[PDB]
Amino acid sequence: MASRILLNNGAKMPILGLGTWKSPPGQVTEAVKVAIDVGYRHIDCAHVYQNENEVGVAIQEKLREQVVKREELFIVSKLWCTYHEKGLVKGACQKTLSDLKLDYLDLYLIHWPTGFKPGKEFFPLDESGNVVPSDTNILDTWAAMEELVDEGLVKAIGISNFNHLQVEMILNKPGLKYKPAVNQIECHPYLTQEKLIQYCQSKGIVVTAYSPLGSPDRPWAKPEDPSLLEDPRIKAIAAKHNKTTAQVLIRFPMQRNLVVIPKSVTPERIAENFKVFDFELSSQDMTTLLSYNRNWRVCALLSCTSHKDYPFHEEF
Ligand SMILES: NC(=O)c1ccc[n+]([C@@H]2O[C@H](COP(=O)([O-])OP(=O)(O)OC[C@H]3O[C@@H](n4cnc5c(N)ncnc54)[C@H](OP(=O)(O)O)[C@@H]3O)[C@@H](O)[C@H]2O)c1
Ligand SMILES: Oc1c(F)c(F)c(-c2c(F)c(F)c(O)c(F)c2F)c(F)c1F
Repeated sequence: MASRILLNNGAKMPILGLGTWKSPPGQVTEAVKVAIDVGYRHIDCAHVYQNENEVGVAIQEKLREQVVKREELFIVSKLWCTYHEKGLVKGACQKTLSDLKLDYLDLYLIHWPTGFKPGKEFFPLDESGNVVPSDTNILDTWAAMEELVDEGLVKAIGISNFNHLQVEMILNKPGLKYKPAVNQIECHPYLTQEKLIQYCQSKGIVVTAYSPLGSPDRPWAKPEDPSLLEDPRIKAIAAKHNKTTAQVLIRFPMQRNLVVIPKSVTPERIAENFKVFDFELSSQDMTTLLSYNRNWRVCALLSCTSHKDYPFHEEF
């Protein structure tokens, strides 16, 4: 299979990208340099990750070195929840562009459907500990995203962590100018997401799978939690194919016509994770991996369950 997928804006998006959540700022510049050196052309970023300046240093060096041309890169970032107000969207995008040292993004996502009160804190709290919401309608945020396309700041816009009803609300927006190109959601063998993926794909929205390895480094992990990388059944499929378990976990979404964004700052793993274009899982393998679904959501954003647009009360 082909290394890029066609988006509904006419651009091609690499199906493998490098994740950067929790990539330490003192390690991420070299991680991105290594990634570009071994062939990655898609980097998944976000303002809330607090490391865009350092990601940008790597991108700029590789452009300067002429290792890659800007048109060959596919750089993604995301609008944080405290910038859903229509008048804040452009400045948020511009700050990301400034930090990444770019003059456009390939794709800019609404990071979550939940808007929060603007201010310095990424999770503004009331005195009782609840996140303080914004009253900005997500449709107004969407119009502000559309303006970014029309001003040349971004080539494509999309969404992340939207449930199917929330996707539908965007698709049904009165006067919709640009459809979302992508919905970026958690997806792996323990949270296979059939219903949401089918819905999005049926509407021409490309799905990006995040936490494809189950985010073993997540801060809220418990020692007894299920572990994809240690699942002997997945290890066995990997062994059959002479690949690593991580390589199977990355190839799996690729064969579902998804984009996938494994994170690493370890040079040998960055390289390992890219070596996924030289084998094929059988249909039986694919169905077997799908059968491991748990409905086990690792990124549930539990602090925000009191939000009216909190996405995970709905079945899908
Ligand atoms: N839109 C959203 O709300 C959202 C939510 C979650 C994630 N994301 C995006 O998706 C990306 C990926 O998800 P994630 O970071 O949660 O988790 P992940 O990619 O599932 O797992 C990352 C972890 O796996 C380790 N690892 C990477 N490759 C490995 C390999 N070949 N063998 C063994 N261990 C390996 C990494 O360690 P080292 O780095 O130490 O090598 C790190 O601890 C994020 O970085 C972010 O860009 C977006
Ligand atoms: O892109 C991310 C994000 F916006 C998050 F909120 C989270 C996240 C978080 F910051 C949290 F604090 C959580 O409790 C949680 F479940 C999350 F998914 C995350 F892991 C991401 F990778």
